[PDB]
Parts: sequence; structure tokens; C-alpha cells
Amino acid sequence: FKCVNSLKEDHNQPLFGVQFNWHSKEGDPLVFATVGSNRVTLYECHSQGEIRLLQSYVDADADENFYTCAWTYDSNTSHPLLAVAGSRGIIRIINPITMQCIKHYVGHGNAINELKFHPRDPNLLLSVSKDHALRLWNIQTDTLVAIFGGVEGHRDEVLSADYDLLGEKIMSCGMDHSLKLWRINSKRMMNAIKESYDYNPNKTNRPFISQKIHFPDFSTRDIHRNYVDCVRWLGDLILSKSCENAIVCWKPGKMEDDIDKIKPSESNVTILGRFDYSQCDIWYMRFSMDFWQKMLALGNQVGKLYVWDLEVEDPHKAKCTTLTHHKCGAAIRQTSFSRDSSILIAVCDDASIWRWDR
Ligand SMILES: CN(C)[C@H]1CN(Cc2c(F)cccc2Br)C[C@@H]1c1cn(C)c2ccccc12
Repeated sequence: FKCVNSLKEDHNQPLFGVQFNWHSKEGDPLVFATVGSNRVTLYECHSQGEIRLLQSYVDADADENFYTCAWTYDSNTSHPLLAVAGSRGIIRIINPITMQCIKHYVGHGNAINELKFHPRDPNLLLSVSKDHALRLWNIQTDTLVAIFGGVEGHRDEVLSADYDLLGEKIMSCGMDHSLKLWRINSKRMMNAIKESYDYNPNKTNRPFISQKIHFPDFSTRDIHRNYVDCVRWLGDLILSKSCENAIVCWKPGKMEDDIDKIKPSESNVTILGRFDYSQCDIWYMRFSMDFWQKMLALGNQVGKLYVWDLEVEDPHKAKCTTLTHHKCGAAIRQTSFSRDSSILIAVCDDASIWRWDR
């Protein structure tokens, strides 16, 4: 990777999120979204490092602060869609072509820290909230499928979550120091998703009933000793970090325990490795993976990028490379790889954007 360009957004506030559109069409240039202040902005990557500015959506409320975005597509037309959310607790579904807000969702209206789309179903959107819950939405029928909470759920803000490969289960994490597993391939949840697709408020009198899921299928506070701010599945293993200068690779149970035989009472975890780094001990810093999960990237609080090659026989054998530029000194909140892994974008606390090309 070589640094080929940079720019800075005019708001001078932190850029909290960046996502390439991995649903961009064949023959179209690569496009990424950034979120910060009260806006979302799209850019196109071109030759000679060119980052071409397209168009933003700016919230009507000057005090909105977007924290997260996620791409999907319209399941009938194939056109890409962009979901954004943040401090107002409003999910907006944006048409990236025109930057129109197509529709919006409100749960209880508390800050949303992360959005993720289901890996197999483009209509299923997961939101994680400051109000300690996760919510699963069906953006085809505009239904709240399920709320994951209760006293056995998270006890402080939820900061991140991730679906597994097939979208059969979710791992969430947050300020309570815990990582929690929620299975969504239960008979109850499969039925709830089916029912959400059968719901049309114009053809019935009932409201749509959301599931209240109050018990995770596994919980641990034994991995980290502070806020857990990013989580990703790597097959049946988990990668998670806190503010302790480490990403930990771990699994529920003992070494030979199958993830789908783990019981909610399971008290053990197994640590398969740990990727240490420096100067990333402030709260709220995300890591990202490429589409194939061959690579992992994290920025630190002084503008350095760490990239790990995970194409090795065991997690602890990952190969690290570091990327620095003398003008990039602000905290990197999130990174994104293009689908082919040819471009890595980093976004920063000073509203700067950095492009690295292979
Ligand atoms: C207060 N909450 C908990 C954070 C959560 N963060 C989202 C987020 C996350 F959840 C996990 C990992 C990275 C990130 Br980025 C948005 C919020 C926030 C507001 N301001 C002004 C900030 C200033 C600096 C950093 C974060 C925030």
C-alpha cells in the first residue's frame, strides 16, 4: 500500500465512519461513503489517486451527529441504498444517486452507534443503541422484527455488533465490557422474520408484533477490561477490541467446543491469539476487514495504520504491516477496504480522508 491522496471535509468535525459500497456495479468506479457532523458524503475513486466528490445528504437538524453507515441494495430493483444513523436515534435510508432520504425509522429515539446489514438478506438491518438494546428491522415491510435487551442483555451502551457468515447469529458488545451472542436461527426468530415479510399494514388491522429477546445465548466479560468498541466474526471465532491496544481472537467455550453446541450457561472462553499495537487506548476506534476476510485494518490515535494478513494457518500467526504518512497525525476512527482490497480509506478526527492503493 502507498498513500496516493488525502482531503479534508469542510465541517472540521470527526469522521466517525467510512464504507465502500461492495454492491457497486461492474464497470462503475469504486464509491465510498463518509459520515460525520450532520452529513453523509459520497466519493468516487479514480486513477492517479483522484478522490472525486459527488454529493452529500445534510440533516435538517444542525445538532444531528451521524455515527454510522451501511450499504445495501433494493431487493426488487438492485439499486444500492445507504443507511445512516447517529445521535438523534433516527435511521435514514438514503438513495445514494440523488441523496434523497427515502424513508426513516425510529425505535425509542436514543443514539444509534452502529448499523449492519444481514449478509444474506439485504432487507434485514441491525441497529445497536445507547439505550442498551439491539434492534432488527425489515426495511422491505418497514417492520421492527425484534428487540434484543432485558436485564440479561447489555447494561450500558451497545457499541458494535456483527452477524456471522450466514446471518444465523449476532455477537454484540459495549460499555458494560461484555460480548453477547444472540441466535437468530431459532424457530422463534425464523418465524418472526417470515411474519415480518407477510406484514402489510394496508391489508390488516393488527400492528406488527416485535419479538422481545431478553436472554443472550452466551455472554462474557472475560476478554477485555474496558469498553468493547468493535467486534467481528472470523468464521466461528471472534475478533474484538477495547482500548487496551489489542484485538483479541477468541471463542466461546473450550478449544474443541462447537459454537452451535454452546449453552447460555457457558462460563469458559478460549483465547486463540492477540494482535497488539500502540497508541490506540482512547475509546471508540473501529477495525475493519476486507470482503474475503483475508485482511484486517485498524488506525490509531496518532494517524498510523496497522494491517494484518490473516491468510495463515492459525490466528496468532497473522502478519502485520504498518502504514504511516508524515502529514497524517489525527486519530483514525474507521477504515474501509474496497471489495477487491486494492484501496484502503482511512478517516480521521480532523475530518481528513486518506487513500492508500496497492
Ligand atoms: C458517545 N458514544 C458512546 C460515541 C460512540 N461513537 C460511535 C463509535 C462506537 F460506538 C464504537 C467505535 C467507534 C465509534 Br466512532 C459515537 C459517539 C461519540 C460522540 N462524540 C462526540 C464522539 C467523539 C469521539 C468519539 C466518539 C464520539
